[PDB]
Amino acid sequence: RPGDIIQESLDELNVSLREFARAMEIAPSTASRLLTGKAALTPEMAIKLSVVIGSSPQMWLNLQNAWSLAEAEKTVDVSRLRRLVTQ
Ligand SMILES: [Mg+2]
Repeated sequence: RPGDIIQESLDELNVSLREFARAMEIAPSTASRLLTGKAALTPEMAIKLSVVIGSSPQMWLNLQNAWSLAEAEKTVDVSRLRRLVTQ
């Protein structure tokens, strides 16, 4: 999903993929992988997005985490895990 928000921000600016990659100082293919979600949004990328597009690094990272946590939540055996008690 983070890639969707990035592309939506770019559409509003009328900025193309190549112009985005150029400003981000990344290769075109890396930019595409980021926008399509084929490449996770790392801390360095979060920092770059904050400067180049806007908002804070955490905002971008949280979009990533929200998507990752949403996916992993149903794959974890939370049903059998228990809260630790004071020993
Ligand atoms: Mg690159």
